[PDB]
Amino acid sequence: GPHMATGQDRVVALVDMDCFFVQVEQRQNPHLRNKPCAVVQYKSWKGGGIIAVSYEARAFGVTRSMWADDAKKLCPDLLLAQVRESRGKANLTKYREASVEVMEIMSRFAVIERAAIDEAYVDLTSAVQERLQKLQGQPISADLLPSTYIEGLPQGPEETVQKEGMRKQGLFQWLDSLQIDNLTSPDLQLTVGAVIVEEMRAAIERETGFQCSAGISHNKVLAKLACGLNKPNRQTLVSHGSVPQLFSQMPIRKIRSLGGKLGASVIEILGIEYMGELTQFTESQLQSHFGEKNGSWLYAMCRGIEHDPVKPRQLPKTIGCSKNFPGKTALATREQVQWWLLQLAQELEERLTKDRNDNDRVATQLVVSIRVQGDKRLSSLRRCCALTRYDAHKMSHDAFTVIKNCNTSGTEWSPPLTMLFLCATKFSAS
DNA sequence: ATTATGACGCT
DNA sequence: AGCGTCAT
Ligand SMILES: Nc1ncnc2c1ncn2[C@H]1C[C@H](O)[C@@H](COP(=O)(O)NP(=O)(O)OP(=O)(O)O)O1
Ligand SMILES: [Mg+2]
Ligand SMILES: [Mg+2]
Repeated sequence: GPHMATGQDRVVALVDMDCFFVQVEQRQNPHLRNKPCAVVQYKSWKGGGIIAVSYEARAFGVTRSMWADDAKKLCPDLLLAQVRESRGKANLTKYREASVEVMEIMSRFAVIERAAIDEAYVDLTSAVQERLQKLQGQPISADLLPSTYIEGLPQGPEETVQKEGMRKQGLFQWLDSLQIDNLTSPDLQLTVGAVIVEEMRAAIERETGFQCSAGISHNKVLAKLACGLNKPNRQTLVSHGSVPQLFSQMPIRKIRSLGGKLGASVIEILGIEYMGELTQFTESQLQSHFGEKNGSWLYAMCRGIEHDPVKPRQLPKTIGCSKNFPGKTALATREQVQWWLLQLAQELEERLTKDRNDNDRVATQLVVSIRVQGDKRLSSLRRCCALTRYDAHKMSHDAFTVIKNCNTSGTEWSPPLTMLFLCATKFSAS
């Protein structure tokens, strides 16, 4: 009753750039715009690996982690842009710089947490407060929300047959039910959050050309879930009240962090399918199956409640370079291993020097990760050393020193290496 | 031969 | 410190 928290204390958004690498290439090459298009890295093996897909191409069944030669089977007129290759490896600088463009625009509106190169959470609570003070009493026009969907609406009682008519009918029902006079209203606060996110997305598109989708809700998990409900180039508001119906048919694997082994164990141990079915277990039961942390998180989350804060962090925490050496390309000699460590270290030094100049910080730890042929784990081995100088030869030599005992016997390297990974971590101000 | 990255938890 | 998990 009057003491049960409802998780309605914040307004949180998740902004996702639509098929981001594709949009970057389409801005650069207008011939790719409004066409079935994909971004591919490498070329020789099966036409290269597709890593990003325009929505026009997705309509043909093209997906990420598909060989370009196969995608061309589904979509013969598919257009391709290739990731830049530098020092024998993919070089993602263009997309990192485009991401900075977008994140810097977002940070004018509110505090952002950079979740991925194409994804940021937005803590809007303060901004909504301020905007509500700017409009105390003024109702919110549907015109301020021209790309917003209200999840769960319309509901109940002929233009209902087109998606935009559905969208506007749901929005109308929502706005007609609002109570503009109450400044503490969670639904009103979400609505103003959505107004601000429309403004943010307009500014991103005006100033970069890039479109995005967004979710607006009371916490990061719901905002992330909401963002995916209406894509591309749209945004979705998930209210607290929408959660019981939304979760009642929502596969557990769709909630962030439950798409892997933990979600699978939840399904198998509890014998359920949908997020809402979790409400019928006590907090102690969930803790007994999944641990104290996971159980408390599940108990609250299936009720729409989550407390993970939007961390104020615009910049990545790590700067890493890695390359897989699959199949017959696996590294089998000492010279090979050392040459590729050098290539990785040279890209790393370039990026680290640029980072130190841009962001007034220096990395202090170098993490060296490798995978050995036959091992299915992402990393077979991780070892750290001190990162004391932004010097590619020193960094590559140090990484070799740290990994070289993994070699059984040689000039020869066995077992062959299928992955090398250098990561600069543990930044401090400079 | 479903990349090249990121973020983060457990012990 | 080193390994495991989750994500596109
Ligand atoms: N596994 C991977 N390999 C390469 N690039 C990747 C990647 N995962 C993400 N990216 C980068 C490169 C891609 O630009 C993007 C793909 O990740 P989403 O954000 O999950 N999906 P998208 O942006 O394509 O569209 P939308 O979310 O609107 O549906 O992020
Ligand atoms: Mg995206
Ligand atoms: Mg994304």
